[PDB]
Amino acid sequence: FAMKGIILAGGTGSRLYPITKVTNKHLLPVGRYPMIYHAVYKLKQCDITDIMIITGKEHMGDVVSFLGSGQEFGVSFTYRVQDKAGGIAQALGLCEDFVGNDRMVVILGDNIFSDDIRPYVEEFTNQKEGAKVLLQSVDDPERFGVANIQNRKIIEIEEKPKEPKSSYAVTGIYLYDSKVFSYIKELKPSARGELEITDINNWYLKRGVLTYNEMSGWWTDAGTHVSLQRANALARDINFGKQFN
Amino acid sequence: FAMKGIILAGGTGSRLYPITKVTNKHLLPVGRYPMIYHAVYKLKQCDITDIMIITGKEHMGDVVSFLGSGQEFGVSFTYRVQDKAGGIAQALGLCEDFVGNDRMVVILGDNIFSDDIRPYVEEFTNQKEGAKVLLQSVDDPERFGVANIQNRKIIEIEEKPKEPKSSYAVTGIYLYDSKVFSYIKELKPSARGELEITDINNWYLKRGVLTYNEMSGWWTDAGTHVSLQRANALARDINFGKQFN
Amino acid sequence: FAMKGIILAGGTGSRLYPITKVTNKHLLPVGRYPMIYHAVYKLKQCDITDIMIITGKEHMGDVVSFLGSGQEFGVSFTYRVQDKAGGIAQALGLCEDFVGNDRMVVILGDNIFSDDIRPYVEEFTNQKEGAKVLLQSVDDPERFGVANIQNRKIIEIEEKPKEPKSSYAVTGIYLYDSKVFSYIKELKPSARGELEITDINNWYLKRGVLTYNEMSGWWTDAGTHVSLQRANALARDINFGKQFN
Amino acid sequence: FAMKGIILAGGTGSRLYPITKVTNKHLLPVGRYPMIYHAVYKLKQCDITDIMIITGKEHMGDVVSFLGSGQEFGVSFTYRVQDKAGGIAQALGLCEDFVGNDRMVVILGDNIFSDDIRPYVEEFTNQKEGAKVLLQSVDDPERFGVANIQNRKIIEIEEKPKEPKSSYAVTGIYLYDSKVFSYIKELKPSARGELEITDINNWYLKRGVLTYNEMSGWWTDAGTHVSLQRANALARDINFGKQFN
Ligand SMILES: Cc1cn([C@H]2C[C@H](O)[C@@H](COP(=O)(O)OP(=O)(O)O[C@H]3O[C@H](CO)[C@@H](O)[C@H](O)[C@H]3O)O2)c(=O)[nH]c1=O
Ligand SMILES: Cc1cn([C@H]2C[C@H](O)[C@@H](COP(=O)(O)OP(=O)(O)O[C@H]3O[C@H](CO)[C@@H](O)[C@H](O)[C@H]3O)O2)c(=O)[nH]c1=O
Ligand SMILES: Cc1cn([C@H]2C[C@H](O)[C@@H](COP(=O)(O)OP(=O)(O)O[C@H]3O[C@H](CO)[C@@H](O)[C@H](O)[C@H]3O)O2)c(=O)[nH]c1=O
Ligand SMILES: Cc1cn([C@H]2C[C@H](O)[C@@H](COP(=O)(O)OP(=O)(O)O[C@H]3O[C@H](CO)[C@@H](O)[C@H](O)[C@H]3O)O2)c(=O)[nH]c1=O
Repeated sequence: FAMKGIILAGGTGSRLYPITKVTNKHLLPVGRYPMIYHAVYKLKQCDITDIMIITGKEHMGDVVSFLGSGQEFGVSFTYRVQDKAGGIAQALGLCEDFVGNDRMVVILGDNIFSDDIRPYVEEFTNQKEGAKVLLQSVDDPERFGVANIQNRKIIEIEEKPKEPKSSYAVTGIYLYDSKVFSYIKELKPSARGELEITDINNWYLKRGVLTYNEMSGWWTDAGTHVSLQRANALARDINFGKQFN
Repeated sequence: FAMKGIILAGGTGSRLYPITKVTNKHLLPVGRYPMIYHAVYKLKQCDITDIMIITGKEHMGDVVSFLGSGQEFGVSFTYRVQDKAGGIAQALGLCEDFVGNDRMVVILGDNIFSDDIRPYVEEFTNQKEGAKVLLQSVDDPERFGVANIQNRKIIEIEEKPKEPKSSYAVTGIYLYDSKVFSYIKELKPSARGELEITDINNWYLKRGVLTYNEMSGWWTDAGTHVSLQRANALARDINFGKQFN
Repeated sequence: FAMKGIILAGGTGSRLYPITKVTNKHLLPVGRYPMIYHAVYKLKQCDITDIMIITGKEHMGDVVSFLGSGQEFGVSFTYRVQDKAGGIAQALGLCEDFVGNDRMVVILGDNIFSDDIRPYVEEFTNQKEGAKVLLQSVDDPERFGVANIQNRKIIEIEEKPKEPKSSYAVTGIYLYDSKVFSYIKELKPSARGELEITDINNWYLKRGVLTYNEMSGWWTDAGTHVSLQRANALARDINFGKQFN
Repeated sequence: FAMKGIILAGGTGSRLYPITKVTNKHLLPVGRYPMIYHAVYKLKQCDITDIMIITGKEHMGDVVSFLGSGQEFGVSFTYRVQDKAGGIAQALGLCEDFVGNDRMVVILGDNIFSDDIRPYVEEFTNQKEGAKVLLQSVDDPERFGVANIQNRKIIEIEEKPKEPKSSYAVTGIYLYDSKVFSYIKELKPSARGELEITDINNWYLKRGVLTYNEMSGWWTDAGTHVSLQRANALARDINFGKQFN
């Protein structure tokens, strides 16, 4: 033994092309708000008001037009550009100076879910050091990072396994201490040309300082047509009040 | 006794705010395409390739970034700016010179439907003069222009009646001859400050040269959250081929 | 024996890179106005209010943000996209339907000059048919289309000659009848991959219906750093009044 | 007794309207580069590579399109939005967390000058604490912050005096320690509704830790038509090499 927020809103959006030809996936509707508003509200609800937003050079104009300084939402934004869609871990690496010695909650912009994050953030704040991942039991684990759980302990995490050990998806909501940046520096682009967040989670795991919690409500990614539509249906009654209009 | 296309894609998008804070309603997803692609494909399918697009000054950049010259879609686009959301009839008025002496099919950008328009365009091409409107029986006629039909004849059309005479909504797909422009010049902003398309339809009706057809498949507007979501669900399997990606 | 205006504002702007990385050359300052305002004012001063603007897909947003419907300037704009910088003649070809059977004044967006165009437009309006070009004696004719004048008659025009026959540059202000479009259809990309405006001027010349006038005041292109700076210096006291701000 | 860079590129640009209707003053040409490139190169030349850029919400898209992550220029950018043109001091206040305990060089985006800043940064790095301002003798001191110098000591600085005590303009290049932020918190909007940088400079002065240097080459603001044109002429031969294109 001071909590920062990070929303990763980069990527090409190729899977959703052409609805992402001009826009940027995280500015597409999810319910009555642009997708990215959900991540902002999740952090705000936990009193995490210092938030860094990462996106592509081309997309930054539109993202900033929506989010501004953050004053209208009761938060405070800082922006950085990710040159190429080189990976989640690469995007997170740009936030090193912003986080400093504090802890952070990282939310992948296309992850939409019902749980409040506060209970998890509070537990993590009571955790001496390390990281925490949030799990969701899913029907199609092959699409995600998958946690191999034995006797209530994570043995290993595997990214998009052809033969999943379980149905526990490691969601895109990560809680980290500042040590993550020193490890991000020991680079390895995977078979698909990316710095993998699963490698980071396994590093903390091997160090014996990774904890996890199973989420209670619904969760979905919004990066495919079917899952984007699902997120929209699930999000119908979500209301953020007059600050978010 | 030469058919032009017109897509009206203006308006404020206030009903959908904030998902329309930056974008423009007609560039929001409807299925796997931006809403406006549907109108373009409807016209293209009828071999109507000379198309004028009307939108706001602020929105034109994004609309043009999606649509371009029209070459990628096998069509040809021309653009004009509507300064203020002064009405459908006002927007149509900007297309006078573009249409010249030809006939036209006007599609409100937020009208999504399954019918091919060709059968209606072919009938209209065989109509000596006048106009044609396409009707849909709906559950909530109070939201639309409503046709009072007696003995298979339209007696009058009424815009958003408090007490609808019928459930026949006059959809936002209009077929007109070039005489519409001379009448648009005899202006009257309604109680809400707009030049009403219903007034134009009634002018043709009183002249005895308005025809109608009842549509066969589904139809929906996409200007409210619930109706936008409905259009998305209805549009899931719509495929425009590789030209539209 | 009805005069339309055309401003060609396309091209890559590569010569001015990087000041044209984001913007678009014709929106760069020339005096106290964006470059394109000069062309608009020239046409407006001649009571030519129906004006078509041609530019690239990417640049259209910014061009339209400046120009709008044209109402603020007392004119009326219509826009079309030129997919690639395939040439002046190609850009002009997109204006066929807009012009119809009328005559037109074409102004290359980067041509800045002091003369009023009215005297030339009035003469042309009294010309049975054909075209008219406006000439400027220059120090560096090798950069431009060059008119070979003998006994007060144009013998031929040559595009960027290595050995100029004269110092008479054929400026980027062209007056044409509607026959230009039928000829633009008989395509020939030059040695540099473009449809050449000089070929069009020579076609009218061989038909014996091309006239010319020598301009009286200053003129400059604004497509190079040095010439853009020159145009700025020359333009210091140009005032368009409160409509142009 | 670690040097950060700050470029303030906000403001309305009203003085330059309409050439700033769409763009943003700091993206207008100054020589063969956008105005803001000059400030970036000044900092880079001094090995100041961690740079924060402040601008308006609307302008951020274009600024980021030019600057990106900073990788192409050998620097590293972080961006924040200034909601309203509430003043230089207000804009600087947004950089508190970014600077932390380090020192900083602040450059007003519209200040163009020939001197290298290194000699001044090196002296400041050898200064126990405080601030440093750079002075230019000018013909029209009434337009600027003016230093009252007696016996080689600054007695006081006065913002845009009606009756200047001297012709020493306090330029828009400021060198500060991290204490500036604690003072920015003791707010006072001046007679024109702004937090004044001159008040900050006087605070350091009264504390006896403000130093100054007279600049050796040319300097100009670029916020008026005449001064923007002057900056352009002065900047003609400035070359930043292939990284800046
Ligand atoms: C590749 C990349 C992504 N991101 C952002 C954009 C998206 O909102 C978000 C998701 O990136 P994707 O490439 O779709 O990641 P995806 O394949 O869905 O898998 C990730 O997200 C899954 C949960 O959705 C996890 O289970 C996986 O362990 C994790 O690797 O992260 C960036 O900000 N920059 C990037 O370069
Ligand atoms: C007001 C206005 C609208 N339009 C475009 C934008 C929208 O895609 C489309 C619909 O405009 P709205 O104002 O929503 O019209 P709405 O109230 O839905 O009613 C219209 O559309 C209905 C069908 O959707 C018809 O039944 C009504 O007779 C007709 O008046 O027209 C413009 O291009 N410019 C405009 O100023
Ligand atoms: C190539 C091209 C150009 N244009 C527009 C953009 C510029 O404002 C303008 C000039 O194009 P440039 O390619 O620079 O043309 P340039 O080499 O200067 O020469 C032209 O302009 C000269 C006068 O400036 C004439 O003397 C030449 O006969 C004529 O060919 O036309 C387009 O709208 N589309 C295009 O594809
Ligand atoms: C008002 C304001 C300005 N700035 C940026 C935009 C401009 O590039 C730059 C200059 O702001 P201006 O309002 O023009 O400041 P100006 O009246 O020129 O005077 C300042 O700059 C002068 C030097 O140019 C100094 O001598 C004065 O002491 C100083 O107050 O600072 C912002 O980033 N945010 C702002 O709210």
